[PDB]
Amino acid sequence: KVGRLIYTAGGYFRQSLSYLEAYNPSNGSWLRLADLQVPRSGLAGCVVGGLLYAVGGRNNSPDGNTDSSALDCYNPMTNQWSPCASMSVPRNRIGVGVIDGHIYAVGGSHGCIHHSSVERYEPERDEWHLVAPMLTRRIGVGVAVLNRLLYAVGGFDGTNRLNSAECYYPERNEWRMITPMNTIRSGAGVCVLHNCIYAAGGYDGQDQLNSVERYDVETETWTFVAPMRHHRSALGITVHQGKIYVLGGYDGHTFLDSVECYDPDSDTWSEVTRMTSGRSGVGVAVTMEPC
Ligand SMILES: COc1ccc(S(=O)(=O)NCc2cccc([C@@H](NC(=O)c3cccc4c3-c3ccccc3C4=O)C(=O)O)c2)cc1
Repeated sequence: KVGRLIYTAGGYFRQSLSYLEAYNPSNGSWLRLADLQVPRSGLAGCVVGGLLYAVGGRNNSPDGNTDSSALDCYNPMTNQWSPCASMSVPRNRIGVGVIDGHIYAVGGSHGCIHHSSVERYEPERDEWHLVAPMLTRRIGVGVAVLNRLLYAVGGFDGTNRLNSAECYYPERNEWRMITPMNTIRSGAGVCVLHNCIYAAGGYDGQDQLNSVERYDVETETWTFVAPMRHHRSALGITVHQGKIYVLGGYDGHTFLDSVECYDPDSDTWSEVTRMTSGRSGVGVAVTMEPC
C-alpha cells in the first residue's frame, strides 16, 4: 500500500496543459514529471498494471482546437510517456473506468456531436473495440466502477445537462438506467468509495456546485453528504486510502489550485494541499511513485 502518489495530468488554464505532477499525501510534496507529448484538457486518467493512462481530451491552443482520440501510457519506472493505440473517435470531456484490467472510454464530444458510444481497451493486445452505446449521449460525464459494473453519471447530451445515470453490465453488453441524482451535474467528479458512487460538484446549468451526493448500490438511493468547501466544476477526483481527493476545477470566478479531502467516517472535507497552479479539466489517478 505504501509509496503511492496522486497523479494529475493535463488540464486547462488559458490553454490546454501538458503538465504531469504527482502529490504524495504522506509528506505533502509535489513532483513535476514528464510532460504529456500533446497538451490536453478534458481528458481522463486511470491506472492498469501500475501504468498511468491519459485518455481523450482536447488540445485548446492559440493555433487550433483538436479533440483527442489518443491513449498515452506513462511508466513511473522510466518517467516516459509512450503512445498506445488510439480510440475509434475523438472524445473530449470523456469519462473512463477500469474493469478487470480493461479501460472503458465513455461518451465525450467531437466537435458539435455528443457521443453515446463506448469502447474498451485491452492492454495485452493494444487494441480498442466498441461495446454497446449508452442509452443517452453524454459529455462531461462522470464514470466509476463498483463491483465490476460501470456507471455513467450526469453530463450534457447536447441540449440538456443531466441528472440521469446508467449502469453497464459487461456480461450482457447492456446499459440500464439507474435512479437519477437529486442534482443536475455536468463536469462533476465521480468516484467510488466503499459501496457508494459519489458525485461531487459539477455545473447544474446555472452555477458550479459544492454539493456532493452518493448512490448506494444496494438501496438504489442518492443521499447528500457534507458539501465541499469550494464550489467546483471540471474537477479532478480520486480515492486514496479510504478518502476522496478533489483537485482543482473552476468555482465561477477562479481556476482553483485547492485540493480537498473527504473523510467518510467524520463526513467532513478538509483542505490538504494546493496544486502548483490553478487549473480545471485534469485527469487524475493513483499509482506507484516514479524512479
Ligand atoms: C476554452 O476554455 C476552457 C476549455 C476547457 C476547459 S475544461 O477542460 O475544464 N472543460 C470545461 C468543462 C468540463 C465539464 C463541464 C463544464 C461545465 N461548465 C462550467 O462549469 C462553466 C459554465 C460557465 C462558465 C465557465 C464554466 C467553466 C468550467 C471550467 C473552466 C472555466 C469555466 C467557465 O468560465 C459544463 O459545460 O457543463 C465545463 C475549461 C475552459
